[PDB]
Amino acid sequence: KQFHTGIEIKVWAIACFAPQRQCTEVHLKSFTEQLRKISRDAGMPIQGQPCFCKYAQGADSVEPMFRHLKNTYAGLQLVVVILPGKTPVYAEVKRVGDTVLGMATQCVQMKNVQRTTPQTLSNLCLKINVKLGG
Ligand SMILES: O=c1ccn([C@@H]2O[C@H](COP(=O)(O)O)[C@@H](O)[C@H]2O)c(=O)[nH]1
Repeated sequence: KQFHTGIEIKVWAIACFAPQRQCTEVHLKSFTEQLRKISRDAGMPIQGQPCFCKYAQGADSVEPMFRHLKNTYAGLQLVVVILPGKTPVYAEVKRVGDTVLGMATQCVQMKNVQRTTPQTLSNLCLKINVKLGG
């Protein structure tokens, strides 16, 4: 679809369902910095500092975390969810976000957080732009 302008993501969270030992704090901080820069350059800036960044394990952790997020951060615009490959966590994120709490979520594969490329970062910005676009 067409690129939407006017989007600024100031309040957003990271929920990392990938094991910390596989996707470390520095991996998260590097990915976020690369994402800040390209999103800024595209004219859909995502602020460098997420309001919340925590590790979680298993689909059952999704609902309590997301309720917590909605209850705590006014103006929350997006939860970026890091997934370790194929996982029932994805269906739960979408059940809770899309059907229960009305929370926009964008999933991303752990491997693309461990090592970024301009193309995969671009893929992500484009997915986010569609979601927060209309
Ligand atoms: O079990 C799953 C399901 C999907 N994804 C990822 O979720 C993304 C899209 O999420 P979303 O745009 O629906 O938020 C993808 O890039 C896809 O690979 C995973 O890592 N594991």
